[PDB]
Amino acid sequence: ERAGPVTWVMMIACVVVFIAMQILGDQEVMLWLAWPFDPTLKFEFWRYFTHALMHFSLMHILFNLLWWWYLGGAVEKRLGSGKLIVITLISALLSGYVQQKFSGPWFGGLSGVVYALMGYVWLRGERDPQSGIYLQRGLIIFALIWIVAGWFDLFGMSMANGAHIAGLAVGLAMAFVDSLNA
Repeated sequence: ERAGPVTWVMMIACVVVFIAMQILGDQEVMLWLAWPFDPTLKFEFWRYFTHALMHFSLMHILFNLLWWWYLGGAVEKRLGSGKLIVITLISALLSGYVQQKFSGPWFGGLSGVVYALMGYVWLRGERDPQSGIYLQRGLIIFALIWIVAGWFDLFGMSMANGAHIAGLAVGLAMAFVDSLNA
């Protein structure tokens, strides 16, 4: 096993941040890490990304990170640190954007990024079994469970349905596009 530098740094950062929220409280951390919520904040460019790092319960961070380790970890080892970095930044900003759009700047978590990873590992598997990357049958099922729980608000997973589809779309676009090049 052992998980690559992008996979690892991101887990650490989500933990460190979650601790900061436990210590200072949520709003205090949000105040610093959330999508710009006043015009005077629009040029603080980390906030278009760092909403991805804040989680609001033990379950949210636990499941986000399990998925991230398993999928982000697979993507990194098989297909490179750069691929994982690019899926993450695009899916982070686009789901950030749609969330923001429909329901305001108060939100957080890696749930958008995880949906992009699920769609990406799945569609790559189907279109190019040859690259080393597929979502196992069993796991497809547990991905679906995790998705359904989110979609029907069975576990409060910070982001709306509109933002997770944005995440998914990015994973599919990029899988789509990668399976064209091979």
